[PDB]
Amino acid sequence: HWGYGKHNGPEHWHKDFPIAKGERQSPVDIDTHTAKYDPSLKPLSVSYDQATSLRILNNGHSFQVTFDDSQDKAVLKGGPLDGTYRLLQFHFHWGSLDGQGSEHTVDKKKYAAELHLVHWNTKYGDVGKAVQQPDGLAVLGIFLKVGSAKPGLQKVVDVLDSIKTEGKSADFTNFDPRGLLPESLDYWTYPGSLTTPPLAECVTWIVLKEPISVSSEQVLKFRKLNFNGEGEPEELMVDNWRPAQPLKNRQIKASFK
Ligand SMILES: NS(=O)(=O)c1ccc(O)c(NC(=O)NCCCCO)c1
Ligand SMILES: [Zn+2]
Repeated sequence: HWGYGKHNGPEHWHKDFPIAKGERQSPVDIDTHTAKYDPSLKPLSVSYDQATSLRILNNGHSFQVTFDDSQDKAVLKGGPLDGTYRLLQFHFHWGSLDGQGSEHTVDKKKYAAELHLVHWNTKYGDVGKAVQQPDGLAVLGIFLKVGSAKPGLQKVVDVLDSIKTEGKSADFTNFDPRGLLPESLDYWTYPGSLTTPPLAECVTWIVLKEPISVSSEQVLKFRKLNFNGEGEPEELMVDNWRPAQPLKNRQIKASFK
């Protein structure tokens, strides 16, 4: 099974998923001086007021919060996107130490963690069909730095002890994802891929310029999760990030000067 260890980690994934060496893989390093301001880019429209969270789950590579995506309840529109994208889930990637953990980098700088809010294009009817299309998904990526606590994250942090090991899930209703967003919605955007297998090249990436701050106690609770299932030798869930991939024939655009 793929993972993040020495023998099954990102350098091995191409053997089962040859698209890993493809033309639009993610994440990438965002060279801020080389990104081009695009004045035709529209502001992002984040409409999360009716979001309905369902469950929180340890899937063996991250933890995720899942939402009801059977109606237009929490949607992303505007920005570089055509049409309406429904929120399906969010999850995080993080490090063993505060100087690594993000997937995207900014001028080679790594953040302590990265939040991915995953949305799919409603014209394709379901996420399984959307992943087969070059414009099927939109992932909003948000960097986390360590400093002051993020109050909107605490409800997530406090339930992690109930999903310590792979396969465990818990009810997680009435969570408001608006509490995870920074003040500014300025962003970079480029066409890319899922950052975990199957590495499908279906994602419009929207990476926010402004990080959110979380406390050392909050990130320490992420690092207490386990990759392994219950009853197996304990391997802490840390460093579940893919390194930056070649930009190849792509340009990163900025919404801001
Ligand atoms: N990190 S990401 O680019 O935001 C991302 C967003 C949505 C996804 O569905 C995946 N990939 C995934 O969940 N794979 C699960 C194992 C099944 C493979 O057989 C990654
Ligand atoms: Zn992710």
